[PDB]
Amino acid sequence: VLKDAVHSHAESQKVLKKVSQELQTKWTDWENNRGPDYLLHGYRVIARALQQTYTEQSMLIEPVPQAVTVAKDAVTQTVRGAIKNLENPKPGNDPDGVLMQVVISLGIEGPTLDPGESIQNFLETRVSDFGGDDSDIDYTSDIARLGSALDRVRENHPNEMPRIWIALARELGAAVHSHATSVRIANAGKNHTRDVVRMANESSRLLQGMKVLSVGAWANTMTVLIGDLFA
Repeated sequence: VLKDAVHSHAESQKVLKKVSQELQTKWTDWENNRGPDYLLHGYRVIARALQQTYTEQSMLIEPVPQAVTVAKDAVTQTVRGAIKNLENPKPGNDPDGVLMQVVISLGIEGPTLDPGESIQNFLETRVSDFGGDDSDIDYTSDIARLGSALDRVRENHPNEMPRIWIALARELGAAVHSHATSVRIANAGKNHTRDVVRMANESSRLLQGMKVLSVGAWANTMTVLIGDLFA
């Protein structure tokens, strides 16, 4: 390589760990001290990232196999399950957000995953990440249906994946907005929209920089933020 780029890669590795640590210290201070505003800034960042995959994947769109229609049906079914688990649980269960946390991770991170990792492996990894291995609900059939439908499309015709990301991102973005207003109204008298907007802009510029530097590092930091949302 150029000597020059090899030196810049090391400098980038150092900047990357500094930004990750600064993000997590900012978020721990904000969650600790700024209460509900922290959660609302979280939803704002998540909504922005979903809008990002919505627009970028919309740019990529240039007969369409049945596997695509099956994948679209699997994402609506699974997102429905995620929201039901979170906001209208069965009699005898408590609200559970991990399925929502994993499908949001998929909407945000899925388009930039390495081809070598299957969607099914991604989903299982993030169920583990969000503490879902010790839970009350079985996510097995939900994540199975999503993972198999999406991996069928990703193996047979990856160039068709945008149609799925688009539909996933759009629906999730709407669900986030609806849910954010519920949290916001629940905290009437304590909301500071100026601080939410500022916090969301700081977080987003640091996360976007991190994403250009290392998509896996960005995805792990995003996992931390998403873990604080959806109860």
